[PDB]
Amino acid sequence: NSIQIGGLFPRGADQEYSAFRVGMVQFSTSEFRLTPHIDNLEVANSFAVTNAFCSQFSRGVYAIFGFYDKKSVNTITSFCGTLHVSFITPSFPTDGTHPFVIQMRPDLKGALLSLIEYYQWDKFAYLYDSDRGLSTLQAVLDSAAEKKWQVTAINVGNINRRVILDCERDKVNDIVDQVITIGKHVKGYHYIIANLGFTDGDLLKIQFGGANVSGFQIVDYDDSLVSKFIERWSTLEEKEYPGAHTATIKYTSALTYDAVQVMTEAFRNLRKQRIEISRRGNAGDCLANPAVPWGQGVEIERALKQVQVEGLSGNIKFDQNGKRINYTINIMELKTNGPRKIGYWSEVDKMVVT
Amino acid sequence: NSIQIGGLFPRGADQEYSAFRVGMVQFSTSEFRLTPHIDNLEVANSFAVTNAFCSQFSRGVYAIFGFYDKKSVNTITSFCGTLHVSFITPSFPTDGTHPFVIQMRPDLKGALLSLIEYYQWDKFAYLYDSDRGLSTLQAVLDSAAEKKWQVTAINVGNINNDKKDETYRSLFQDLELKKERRVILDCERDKVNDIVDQVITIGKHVKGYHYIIANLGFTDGDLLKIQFGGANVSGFQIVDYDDSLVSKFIERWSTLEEKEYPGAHTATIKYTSALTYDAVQVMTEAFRNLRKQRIEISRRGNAGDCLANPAVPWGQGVEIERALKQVQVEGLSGNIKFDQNGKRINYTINIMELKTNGPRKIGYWSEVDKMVVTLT
Ligand SMILES: *[C@@H]1O[C@H](CO)[C@@H](O[C@@H]2O[C@H](CO)[C@@H](O[C@@H]3O[C@H](CO)[C@@H](O)[C@H](O)[C@@H]3O)[C@H](O)[C@H]2NC(C)=O)[C@H](O)[C@H]1NC(C)=O
Ligand SMILES: *[C@@H]1O[C@H](CO)[C@@H](O)[C@H](O)[C@H]1NC(C)=O
Repeated sequence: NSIQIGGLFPRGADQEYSAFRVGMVQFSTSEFRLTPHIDNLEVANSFAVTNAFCSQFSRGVYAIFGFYDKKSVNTITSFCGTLHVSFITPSFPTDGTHPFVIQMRPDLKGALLSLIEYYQWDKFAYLYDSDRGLSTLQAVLDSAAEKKWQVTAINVGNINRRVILDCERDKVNDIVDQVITIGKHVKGYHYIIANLGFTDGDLLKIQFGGANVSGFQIVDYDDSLVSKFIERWSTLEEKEYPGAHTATIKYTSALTYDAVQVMTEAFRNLRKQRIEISRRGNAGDCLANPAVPWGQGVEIERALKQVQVEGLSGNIKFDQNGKRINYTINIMELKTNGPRKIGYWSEVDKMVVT
Repeated sequence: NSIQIGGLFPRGADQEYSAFRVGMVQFSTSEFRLTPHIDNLEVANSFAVTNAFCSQFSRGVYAIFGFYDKKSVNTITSFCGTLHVSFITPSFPTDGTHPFVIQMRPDLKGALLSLIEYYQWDKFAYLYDSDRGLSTLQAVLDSAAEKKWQVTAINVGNINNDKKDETYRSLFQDLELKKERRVILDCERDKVNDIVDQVITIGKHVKGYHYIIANLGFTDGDLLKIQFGGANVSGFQIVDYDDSLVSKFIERWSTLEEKEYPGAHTATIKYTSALTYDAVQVMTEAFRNLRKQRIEISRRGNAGDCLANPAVPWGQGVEIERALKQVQVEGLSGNIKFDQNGKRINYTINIMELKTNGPRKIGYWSEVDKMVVTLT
């Protein structure tokens, strides 16, 4: 039979939607068909997000794949928790209690703290914006006081030589451009770029003026799964799949493809347990208070969190709060030849060289 | 005539509701009154906040008075901006700009930064609560490089959490190992003594500490030097009990029966309750001149109308928004005036210290000048 799911995409997230579509084809099975209902909206607009969520809810969707941002994350978490509708997302993870949110993106805070320690930094700047949450800010401040670090933590998000940049890609360019412009000790700087897409396109087109640059990567192109994927992705018709026909894939797009794998696996597992996922009967007003307890929702959430598969972002496994666990983050440096992996980080071993 | 308004109150805002009711009596006249419809909600729950806001929208109110927190502020700003219904609030003011929001609460960050400079601090602990918000901490961290401040930031919002032992370890390392004696407390006003009590059991030579209470209600709770272990204590106050307007209010408020008016029968009023009373004055002054629309029937609201009904035409809603922002009155929180984004301007924050005889005003911070001025 067909299983209804929702898709909540930001306007302009073209590559991610192409990755979603490619995943829908790749992970298709004879057992059931995933029938997606797509909405494109401004995810920063909580009213619009509410409208889209309610639309999906009323179509009886069994799960929603989508994105949020700092302004709408609370709408998503509260509506998911209230209605027992699972939201699977490549957006920034959160540390709070968020039943019914499955976060495809691994937490970077631990790898970042381990890297600062690996380079033996004790004095540095953390230049950040709030677009990916403030948990990383809090974690840096916590560790600073513990290890006697002197940290200069500046919010660059509202603006009209060891440096961590945890900000929008546009701002990285502006900041580095400024350092090279000043012309003082340009090569003596060391930037750590606090995101999971070191080699994703744009970042390494920046002229760093010979400074040291380090970062992180969750998609390992040496992986058999990934190289095989890229072999096909790199030859797709860009007209048909905007953002495709590239040698690399943004990590958010890779997580979107992986999310389709996770959803498919969850529904396969529910089918194996004879848990009904065919079609919801009558869904009342979305904004009914109190909300009606939808029973299947709890099992669907459990099944999504129970999934274990290997994808483009490596080993995928979740804890009871929908957070990635048992993952690995590759630590990268920009060498004179190009970006190179210098080691990796996992929960159990922290940072391991080579 | 009468104008219908919404009132959205969090659980535990008992005194604020009493102040709202007292305001409705004070500012009503035989010629004009507000007719409120009160909903009581979990402000931390965005789904519940959405339901409440939308039900008021459905009923057809001129404005909604209410509260939000860190988790629900985006619901309020997005809904009032989309539906074009004005929301007037004593909650923490938002860092950015958002139409259809009237912020009764003056910004605190400016006065706090100025007070740190005034005392010539160069090193201090900043005890914050992440569930409360980090905007003020961020302002302090942003200024720390330029001002040469060594800040040790500790989330005491985790003092009872799973991060509890981590929180105590942090307090211990700063107070015992690093001998920190300057402490900023950025927290709920009624949590000050609980946090201080913990600090006192952890630190040493506590009589020598200097706390700044980063909150607009310095005297909202008991201030007993003995409770502070003999330390210096500084803070901020927007309700000035020397003001005739305020002392007259308190003369009346102090005899209201406490069962009937929870939180009243006191010699002080919480700054949030004062702002709630002032909000009734602002709405009254804004609305008394607006068009007397044809007397219609008021009916229970349906939250689903947020999706079923169109937004209030912008040209209609903006007239109410502008009327609110144009109000200039004196209230319990002093001079009330708004900029084009609904932020308080031209306000004054009193700077207080706990002295021998009790809390005393030692100076003030005006929004126009943005420095601490010392009083004789
Ligand atoms: C949880 O995480 C770890 C990755 O840290 C996964 O364990 C690893 O699994 C891979 C297979 O995907 C192992 O690599 C293989 O090793 C053998 C011999 O050691 C080699 O000849 C093969 O060609 C291949 O490279 C890796 O050794 C292993 N690592 C550890 C530390 O055990 C595990 O599968 C993940 N489990 C789940 C449920 O996600
Ligand atoms: C009131 O605010 C306006 C700015 O909008 C300014 O010109 C004036 O100085 C302020 N008045 C007082 C008394 O501070």
